[PDB]
Amino acid sequence: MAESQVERFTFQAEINQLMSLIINTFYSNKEVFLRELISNASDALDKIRYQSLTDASVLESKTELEIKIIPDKTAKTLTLIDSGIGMTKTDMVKNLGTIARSGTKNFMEQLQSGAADISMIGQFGVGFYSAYLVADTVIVHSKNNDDEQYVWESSAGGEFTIALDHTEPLGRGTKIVLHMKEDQLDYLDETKIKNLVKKHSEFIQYPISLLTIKE
Ligand SMILES: Nc1ncnc2c1ncn2[C@@H]1O[C@H](COP(=O)(O)OP(=O)(O)O)[C@@H](O)[C@H]1O
Ligand SMILES: [Mg+2]
Repeated sequence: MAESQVERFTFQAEINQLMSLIINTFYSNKEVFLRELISNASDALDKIRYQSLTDASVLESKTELEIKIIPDKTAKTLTLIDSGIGMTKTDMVKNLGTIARSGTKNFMEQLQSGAADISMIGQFGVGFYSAYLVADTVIVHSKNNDDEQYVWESSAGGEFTIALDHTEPLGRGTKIVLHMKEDQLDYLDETKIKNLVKKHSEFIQYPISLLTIKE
């Protein structure tokens, strides 16, 4: 018998509204989700890299600074792994849903007005939630040097959970798993995802490994 303590949290009200808007509205082009995933990974990698300039020991948990992308058609998942800074449990609580972001309301208003489209979500400090354009459930595993490995999970509906993660140790960094919506499984096609990764990684200064899994 396995035992696990799970803590349940409620999304900040405006973040809840945004997630509802992202999930319950048709958007023609949803490619932004991948740009946001890679962007976040690159930012996380920059953070640990600059920390290592002033403190070399911070890299001992995992020497390589890299991104891995794994489309898994059988599992119906897209996974992105980075060896960036990672998030502590409290980092996840704060950054992944409970704290208000000042861009949230203004983004929603601009979406409704036509002043902004969904592709601009990253400019408003809420890029993470673009994952729900293509995924029903998002799982975020993370390991920061300061904490144990934790896993954040949400299928929206106003709540998320966080628990200690006893799955494969990351060493350091973040593994985000998108459980893809049936109508968005095209994003797992080998050539399509290859192309999109190349397109959305032109300025990314870390190696990217694209691993196509077949069963
Ligand atoms: N791969 C990751 N590694 C570390 N932290 C992350 C990662 N992805 C997201 N985060 C955290 O979640 C926050 C929200 O990301 P996002 O909504 O894209 O806003 P922004 O990138 O503008 O900060 C980030 O600022 C970061 O603190
Ligand atoms: Mg971001």
